[PDB]
Amino acid sequence: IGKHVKGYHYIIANLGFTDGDLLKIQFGGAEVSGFQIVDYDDSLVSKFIE
Amino acid sequence: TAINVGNINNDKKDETYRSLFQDLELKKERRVILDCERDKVNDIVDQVITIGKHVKGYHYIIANLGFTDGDLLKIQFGGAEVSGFQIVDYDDSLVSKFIE
Repeated sequence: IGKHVKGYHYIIANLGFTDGDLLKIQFGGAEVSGFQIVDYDDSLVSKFIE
Repeated sequence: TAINVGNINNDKKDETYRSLFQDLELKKERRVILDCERDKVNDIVDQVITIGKHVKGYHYIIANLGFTDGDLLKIQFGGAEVSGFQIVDYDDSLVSKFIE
């Protein structure tokens, strides 16, 4: 429908922000916020991901 | 406002396309002609959706003899009007016998 351009603002209320496929509304223009509990920045996680 | 869209590679495709429409944003362009082969139509149209240039306001013209031959349902409900050309008429009774 096209409601994701500059103007809209969405919140994903779950602990898996990077889990969902987000690139689809990455370039749309709207801002998107969310939450993450599995931080891919902590060094222990990188050892697990590898 | 004629832009040569032909000479582009496949690994720097998403970068040049957004830069093209941010060049078509200088004029505040709402009316575009595409004039491309059907394979390149959907690659443009796909990027058109991801940057968000298909809402109420825009209007495009697909300059090729196959308007229904490519996928159109994706930009169907965005709001923008889309024009094009069709030579293979699917209402003729000679084609319907060929299609069945």
